[PDB]
Amino acid sequence: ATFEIVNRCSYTVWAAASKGDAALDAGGRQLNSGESWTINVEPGTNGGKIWARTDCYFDDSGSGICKTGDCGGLLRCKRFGRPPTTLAEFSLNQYGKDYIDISNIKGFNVPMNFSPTTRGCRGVRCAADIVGQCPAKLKAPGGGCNDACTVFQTSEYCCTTGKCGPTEYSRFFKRLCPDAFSYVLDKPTTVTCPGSSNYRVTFCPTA
Repeated sequence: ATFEIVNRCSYTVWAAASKGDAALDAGGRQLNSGESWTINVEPGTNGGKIWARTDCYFDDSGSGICKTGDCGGLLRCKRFGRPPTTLAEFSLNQYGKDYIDISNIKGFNVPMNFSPTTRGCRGVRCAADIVGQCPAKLKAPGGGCNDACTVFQTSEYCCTTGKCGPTEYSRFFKRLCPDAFSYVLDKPTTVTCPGSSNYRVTFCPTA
């Protein structure tokens, strides 16, 4: 499948693409304001993510740090990123269908539109000023709005027993972005698309 990754933000981001235990395509790349990156993700990829990273520094090796979404210090991500990260999530060619969502389960750093570029389904968006509106106890000094699990490490926010409900902190995310996962048992906002559809991830879709 092809994913086009567009930075419409006024600031540079370093895009990242991983399935947890490896890189998708080149794994990451700098995207300047307006600049785009074309990746190929293997059919059948299950549990893939794409995200933006902010305020990064990388040496000539491709080693360094990011204030949000840092993936073990590497330009070319092999692993998931450090919260806070807004997440484009997907599983492709799962019994004939592709499944996509946006999630705030791991917090929010950048607004995002995750749209199929082929027919048969609809896109999702999380485009609110979540960082501007972020409750004080979830503000990430590095930048961004951490979710509550990251911050408090409770069974309730982390859904460690598989039994949790919504919380004041999850409802904040949900009110700013009803089309994105706010906590693990949230009513699913997943999008069933055709198998082998194609996609565009846009950072800062409105601005």
